[PDB]
Amino acid sequence: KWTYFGPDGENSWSKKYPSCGGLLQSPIDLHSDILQYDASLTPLEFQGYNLSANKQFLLTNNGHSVKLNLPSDMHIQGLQSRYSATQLHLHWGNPNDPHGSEHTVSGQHFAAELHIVHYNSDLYPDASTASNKSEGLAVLAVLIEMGSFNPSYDKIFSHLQHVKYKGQEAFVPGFNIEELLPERTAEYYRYRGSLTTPPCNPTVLWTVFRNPVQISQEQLLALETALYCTHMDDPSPREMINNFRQVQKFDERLVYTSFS
Amino acid sequence: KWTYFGPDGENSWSKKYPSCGGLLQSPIDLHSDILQYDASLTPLEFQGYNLSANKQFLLTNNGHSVKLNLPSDMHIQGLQSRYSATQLHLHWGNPNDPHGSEHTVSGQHFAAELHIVHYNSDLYPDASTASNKSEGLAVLAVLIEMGSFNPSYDKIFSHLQHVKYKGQEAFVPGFNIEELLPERTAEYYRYRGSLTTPPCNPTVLWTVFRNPVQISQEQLLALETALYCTHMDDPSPREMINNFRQVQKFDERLVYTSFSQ
Ligand SMILES: NS(=O)(=O)c1c(F)c(F)c(S(=O)(=O)CCO)c(N[C@H]2CCCc3ccccc32)c1F
Ligand SMILES: NS(=O)(=O)c1c(F)c(F)c(S(=O)(=O)CCO)c(N[C@H]2CCCc3ccccc32)c1F
Ligand SMILES: [Zn+2]
Ligand SMILES: [Zn+2]
Repeated sequence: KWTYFGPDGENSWSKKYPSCGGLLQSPIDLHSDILQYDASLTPLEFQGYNLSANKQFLLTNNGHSVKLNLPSDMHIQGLQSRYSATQLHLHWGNPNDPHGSEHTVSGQHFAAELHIVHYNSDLYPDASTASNKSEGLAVLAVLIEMGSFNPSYDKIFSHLQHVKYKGQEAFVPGFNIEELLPERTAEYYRYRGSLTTPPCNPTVLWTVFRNPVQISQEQLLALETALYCTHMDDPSPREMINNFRQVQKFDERLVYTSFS
Repeated sequence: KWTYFGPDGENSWSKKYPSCGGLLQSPIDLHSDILQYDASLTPLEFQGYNLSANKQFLLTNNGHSVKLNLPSDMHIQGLQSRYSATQLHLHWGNPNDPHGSEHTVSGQHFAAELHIVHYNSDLYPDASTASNKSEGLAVLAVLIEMGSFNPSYDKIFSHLQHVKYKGQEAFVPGFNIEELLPERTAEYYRYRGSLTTPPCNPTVLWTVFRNPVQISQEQLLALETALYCTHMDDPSPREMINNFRQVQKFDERLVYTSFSQ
């Protein structure tokens, strides 16, 4: 049903998914006037991120992004509850306007953005069940800019040709997912928000790292051009591009920062 | 009953107004990747903008906005038909966040925005009719930044405290509307877009001037605290603040500029 363009684009999500028109919607612009240092924001610890290279993890194209399934022994420690990983995926723009992060910083997009989705496994049995519940989800967001080639992101990007079309899947050998995180992960923005796709439930604790990672121009172009939303046999293919939500209003609220 | 905040705010407009989820939506972020210089975009001429000071024009709060009615003898020359003025209005933020323009430039909001709405009077007998026809409307947008006191904007703002509530009306003596436009009107952005409120019709030819005008902090504060969306007797009053739509996706679309650099 829902898409990022045309008649079924983000202004019409709230028909079928009423939370998309409710409170606490993400993503948002991160800008200095709404930032406030909170010394309670200590470093997260990423446990079980070094995935067994003797295990394979499913990469899918689901017609909205590309997702990598992650094992529930992978978790974040440092939040009030343990949050266990469920999947990671990316958002991007298109080669004519290669500025497709979801969050913006001082009004500026980054080229792309990686999200590592986790759910409160102390309170809930699985990610779906947690996804509409209080304290349900925690997402780590990495902002991505063009720069150097990044061998670690290429661990995912080398498999994109096998998940070109909707419904397709590939197996990815385990690698250390912490290699996808930026420098100085102690430095981050934190706020309470929502899923950025339907059903837009306002159940996400967001952690957006302050520092971006770099990928090369070729890796960015590959991510922007490799994938389609549509099934292989669809006579009207659509490229998977511009798969980010516009920023939401965020008034009389703060975004907490772990850095001054 | 649509609003800019809460359950009836902008992500819900398309439930009742389908064009709000349609094509060609405004406003947009004006940034380099989507600009293209077009030498055919020659200067507009503003005719009959100098409204007589002995005449008076109706200022009205309709609950979603405050508009000044303008006479159909006021025209823009330069488009592919004559477009005659119908009304102007503003968009703004709030006292704790004076960043309420609709268009943004390279990701930055301006303090407020003035829209002067025109309709194709060669083709249509009124703006209402024009409003659902392709390029039936042409809106001029002036980006407003916090700066010096502006006596020309004050000719409007000094009356707003007199139209505080929905349905209220006041008369504003004529003045030269061109005093609301910025320097170097020849430099503008041009694109096909939409109304930025419901019903979000995709029928507007937008001209956004490159250069902002300034109004003062005190003018912004008065603008941001003077008006209500509700009637004088409403037991649930709602301040008219933050009355701007977020910028829209704009892909496949280009914005044409009359300036190259
Ligand atoms: N930006 S975001 O908000 O992090 C974000 C996405 F962008 C996004 F596309 C998805 S997806 O399934 O629809 C495609 C895989 O990526 C998700 N998963 C959510 C929504 C569906 C229900 C559910 C159930 C359990 C865990 C997560 C989710 C998502 F969380
Ligand atoms: N930002 S914008 O897109 O320029 C813009 C507004 F912001 C704005 F609030 C209004 S409104 O106050 O009339 C309430 C809107 O339903 C308008 N007027 C349009 C829309 C309704 C039909 C009509 C008929 C004659 C003249 C103008 C208009 C508007 F054009
Ligand atoms: Zn995401
Ligand atoms: Zn307007």
